[PDB]
Amino acid sequence: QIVVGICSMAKKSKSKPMKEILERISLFKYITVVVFEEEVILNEPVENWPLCDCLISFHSKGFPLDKAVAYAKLRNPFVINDLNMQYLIQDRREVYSILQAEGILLPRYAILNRDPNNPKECNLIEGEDHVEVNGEVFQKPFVEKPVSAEDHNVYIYYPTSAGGGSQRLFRKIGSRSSVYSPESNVRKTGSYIYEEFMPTDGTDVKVYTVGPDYAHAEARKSPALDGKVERDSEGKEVRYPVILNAREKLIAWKVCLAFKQTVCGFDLLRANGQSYVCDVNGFSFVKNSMKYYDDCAKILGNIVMRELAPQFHIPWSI
Ligand SMILES: Nc1ncnc2c1ncn2[C@@H]1O[C@H](COP(=O)(O)OP(=O)(O)OP(=O)(O)O)[C@@H](O)[C@H]1O
Repeated sequence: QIVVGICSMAKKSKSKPMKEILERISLFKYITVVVFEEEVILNEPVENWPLCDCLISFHSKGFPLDKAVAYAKLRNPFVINDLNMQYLIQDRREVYSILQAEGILLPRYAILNRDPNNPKECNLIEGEDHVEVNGEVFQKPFVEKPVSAEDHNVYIYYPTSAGGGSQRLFRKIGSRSSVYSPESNVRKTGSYIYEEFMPTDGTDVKVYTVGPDYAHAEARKSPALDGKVERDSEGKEVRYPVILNAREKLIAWKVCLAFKQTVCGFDLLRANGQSYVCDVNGFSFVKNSMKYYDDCAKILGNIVMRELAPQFHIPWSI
């Protein structure tokens, strides 16, 4: 029996989509699924962690990535999502650098690094309708993102001509994903990425891959200009259908390989006849889609079998 180890925080490992997917992987004749207990992950040394032949491990808040890396180095399992890349995914500056290296379209942007050791350094000049970052001008509207990919406090600054002020985005609190603020001045402390605001039709596209050749997309209302979350007549968040075009299917292929995360998600902005990526989230499942659960589990089980059946002298064709 090939053992597939699942290593993440309990919030993730016990989520409905995870359980749905692991149920289906368990249907593979030669695969056994072992889910690492969060108490073991946090409290036990990696030498006591359960063995596996294939590891699916991913960082989220509170997760000890150093320990996951140490475990994989100790046991040498087949790794589905590369662990070292998961440090980089936490830093938006590292993300944009990789996308640029891969020739992936993204908004024009500039990084503002604020060193607390150097108070006499200034690389941002603010005007009424623009900012100058490292000498480069961004006219309003522009977007201001914390360099930490885990900090969802993204602000959008409106031009005088539209009423000024700003939209402050945040991790969804129930009925809301953003709020308007009369504040027109940018944040005075911290490091930020500034980028051009891309006009879309009011929706954001979310793409979810299972390896480079499978990508499911769906859209939702953008929190950019209105912060009210749309809900079903039943009560679920409203999603819109998306089919990726050939250029976008290629983007998905590139993002998956560049960041070395088999199961991963990223965002697309459809603007000016093109598609821009400027958020890469790593390990992500689609929720509430039985077809996705079916396909995801099949792809993952097939990947495991293809890689490992030879070692275990298990019959497996193509
Ligand atoms: N350059 C841009 N132009 C237009 N809209 C943007 C731009 N950058 C981000 N947005 C809007 O801001 C929202 C939040 O930005 P982004 O997704 O980068 O932040 P995040 O905090 O990483 O969100 P999450 O990880 O939950 O998907 C996007 O979904 C999109 O609606």
